[PDB]
Amino acid sequence: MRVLVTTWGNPFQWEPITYEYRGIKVKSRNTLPILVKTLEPERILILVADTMANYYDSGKNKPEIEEKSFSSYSEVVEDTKERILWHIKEEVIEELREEDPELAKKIENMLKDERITIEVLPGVGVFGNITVEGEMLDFYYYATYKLAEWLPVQNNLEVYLDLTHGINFMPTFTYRALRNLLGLLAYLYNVKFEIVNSEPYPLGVSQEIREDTILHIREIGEGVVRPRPQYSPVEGKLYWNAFISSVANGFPLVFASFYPNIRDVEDYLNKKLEEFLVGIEVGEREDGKPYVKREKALDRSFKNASKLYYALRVFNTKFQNYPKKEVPIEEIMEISKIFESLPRIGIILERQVEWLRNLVYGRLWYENGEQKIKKGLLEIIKDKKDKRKEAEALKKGKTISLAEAAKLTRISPNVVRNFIAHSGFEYNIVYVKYDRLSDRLYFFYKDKEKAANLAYEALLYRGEKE
Amino acid sequence: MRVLVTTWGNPFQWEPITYEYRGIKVKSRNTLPILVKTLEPERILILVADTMANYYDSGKNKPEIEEKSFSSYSEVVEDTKERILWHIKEEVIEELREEDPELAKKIENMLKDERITIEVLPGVGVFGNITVEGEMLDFYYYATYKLAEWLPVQNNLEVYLDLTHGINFMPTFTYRALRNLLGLLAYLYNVKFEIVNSEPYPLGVSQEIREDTILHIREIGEGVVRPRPQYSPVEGKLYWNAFISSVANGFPLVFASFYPNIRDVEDYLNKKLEEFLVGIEVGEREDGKPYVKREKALDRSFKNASKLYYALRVFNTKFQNYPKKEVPIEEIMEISKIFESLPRIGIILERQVEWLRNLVYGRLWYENGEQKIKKGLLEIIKDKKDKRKEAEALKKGKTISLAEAAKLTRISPNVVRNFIAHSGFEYNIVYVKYDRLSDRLYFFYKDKEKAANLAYEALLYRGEKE
Ligand SMILES: [Zn+2]
Ligand SMILES: [Zn+2]
Ligand SMILES: [Zn+2]
Ligand SMILES: [Zn+2]
Ligand SMILES: [Zn+2]
Ligand SMILES: [Zn+2]
Repeated sequence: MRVLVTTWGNPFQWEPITYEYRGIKVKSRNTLPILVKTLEPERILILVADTMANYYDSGKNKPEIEEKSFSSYSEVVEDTKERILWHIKEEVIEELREEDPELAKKIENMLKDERITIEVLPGVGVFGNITVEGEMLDFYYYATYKLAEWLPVQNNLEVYLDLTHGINFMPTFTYRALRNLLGLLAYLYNVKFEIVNSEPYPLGVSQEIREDTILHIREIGEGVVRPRPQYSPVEGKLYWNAFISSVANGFPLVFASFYPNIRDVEDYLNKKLEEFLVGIEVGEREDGKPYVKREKALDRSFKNASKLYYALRVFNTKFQNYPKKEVPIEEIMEISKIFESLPRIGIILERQVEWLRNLVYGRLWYENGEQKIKKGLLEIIKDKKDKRKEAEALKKGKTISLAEAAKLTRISPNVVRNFIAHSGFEYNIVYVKYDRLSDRLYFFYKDKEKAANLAYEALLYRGEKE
Repeated sequence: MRVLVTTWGNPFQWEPITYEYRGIKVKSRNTLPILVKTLEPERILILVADTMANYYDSGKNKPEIEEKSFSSYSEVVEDTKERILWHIKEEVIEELREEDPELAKKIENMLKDERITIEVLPGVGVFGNITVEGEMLDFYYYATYKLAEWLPVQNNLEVYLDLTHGINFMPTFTYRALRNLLGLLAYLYNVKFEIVNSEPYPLGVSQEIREDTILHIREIGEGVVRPRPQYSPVEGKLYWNAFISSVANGFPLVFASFYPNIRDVEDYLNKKLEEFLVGIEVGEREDGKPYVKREKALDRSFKNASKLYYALRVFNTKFQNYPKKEVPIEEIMEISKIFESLPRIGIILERQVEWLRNLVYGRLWYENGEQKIKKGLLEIIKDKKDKRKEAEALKKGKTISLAEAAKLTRISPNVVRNFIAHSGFEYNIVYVKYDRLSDRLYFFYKDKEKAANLAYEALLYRGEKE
């Protein structure tokens, strides 16, 4: 699938110009036509700022919507959308009817379906049409949230990000939010991330020099996305962080054990978001214009939470039985196969995980043509002769330590390091239990709290240099 | 140390406004004053684009420099600097004499020393003062080069990046180039990376509403920099890539063995750069204005090379005996201590490296109060009785394999994976040699070519998911 995300400033300030891209040339005020014609996206998200609210050009009498008086940020948002929607219908499409009539119908139809959506984000700025006061980071944090909801979850996803019409701080914020999110999608699926940006609109030049000027849509993306560990906690959410640490460092047992319920996070976002919107005062400037003042701000936890929200949407398409406190070696392998995307960690897990597979089944290997082997908890439990207290306890279904498991067969003072080294599989805290009804060996954290803290700590952990 | 990097568009279009930041409020057309006053940087790099060349406002008669005719990109660059330098002396400082006279002298003096430097980068744009044609990425690639030269190499470095006056594509490109470079500095030294960005200049509003508007300098940085593996090769430079792979994955032997000579890369940059500038045609538009046309473009290798250039400046402050083909276990530990910054890899190395330290010295450890031990190549070579052919060959100073070394004591079909797993320490290709004059065990790659290829491959390597 191919999707396009594009940041827009003030569309009513752009004049018609010809855009070139991959051999194709389409004239418009917006890049959208050339991008839709060249790329043929299946979806399009348009990001604008509430600083667009109430905009009106008296000399060009556009957009053809009256200036209003607002009382809630709710109206402010819907009004902004109305005007941007107008520029799209009454200008983008309209003016295409004389340049590429088929494209106009294509954009016209995409606008019918829910192919293209406009979203209004919190901005900053004192303009002739409105004044918006608040924290700048709000745009960024909310951006991460919006992308967290809209963004697809599929294999071979191609995300094109057009920063052409982005105006102040918008570009970098959106670029950062998007690469963070796509970086999480890359743990399971393949995805390309391209950034497009057209050359600058010719300024202060003769009408003759402006008509010979054709703007190139440039590709400046990073290409194939590689997953990247994001050490981004959510204040006051131990378990979540523990899970966040597992996706960052690769802790299979911690992954399954603290897998958060997407609705629990989804509702955290909802509450924090509601507390934000309500802090938004909607008044009136000296000159009668709208005055939006945010007295509450979003924090990085809201951003990290939003990130967690997208990760879970990516993972939930492959794991539904989690959280699970007692997981079998089979699922540990599944979970471990996720980090294959991050070679260094997946390779660390493959060995560590095979070892754990050997505990349960036994180890069959060769040394110089010779043929040596060892049995696992599985066999020991069957053999009626084994009277070793560990196998005794295990045979009854009693809980046995991972170290105790190392004894029935063959297998530092800085807990965090060792915990990182062992991928969360500490022989002190990881236990085993045999269930006869299901007929399987289960691994689990006996000490729920300390497993999470050790995990959490391994997210904030930083080696020593100086 | 504290340094500031700030992107500028067209300074002659900005009007005076009051800037607030960390409780401090300074009025100017530029953010530089407020940033110098609040931060007190020891250095300042100002990034501008050649699209500033020949700029002149007829109504404000500024800058007070004539429009010229150019024949070489060399003049174009020096002229741009002249005008930006002018805005700084005749406006920034000048207008401060009536707002904060002490600050003016401070900026005046910093301009005397080489505290602040202006650099001209390749831009894109058709303007009333000049037309610049070329690839947009050139700004980005050259940016990475410029930062590679200017940027300091020290512990506790604080880089502030002001994107406030950045205009089109400049911000994101500079943000990306800077985080890549700082990310390499973080392998050895601590460094903070903050991004500052002022709120938007009030547009289309009454003179009364504009005077009540105070712009906030906002901090939107990432804070403490964490080193990040950069899989960025340089086409046609096997050895370099092998070294690049070692800094990315953590291959101590590969690090010391293919350590490139900084001058060899420095000269690669010089040649590629010269071939770029020479492709820059400097002509004249229909309207008499300057016409800069780049017929040659920089490629990502130039960027990656520039990155390699900065990494070497960071590493050269701690390693001068490299490249070294025969390195002792002592240096392997030094090299290994670098990745302590990236916990997951450093922890992988600590074990793998201690093992290699045990080969040379022997392993002294305890099992249940009991006291077992083994001897290393060191001791075996001393003991006159050992007649084992391996110790025999070794005692004569003959080359022995790492596997052969595993035998004299105690210690898949996908070569790349295993090579990654073993951190480049394959028992097949890593050899040992004892030198009696120096009295030390040396590890080395017998097959120079294949060690580099396997390394290189491990940079392009990607696990399997679907
Ligand atoms: Zn013409
Ligand atoms: Zn209030
Ligand atoms: Zn341990
Ligand atoms: Zn007033
Ligand atoms: Zn030519
Ligand atoms: Zn192997």
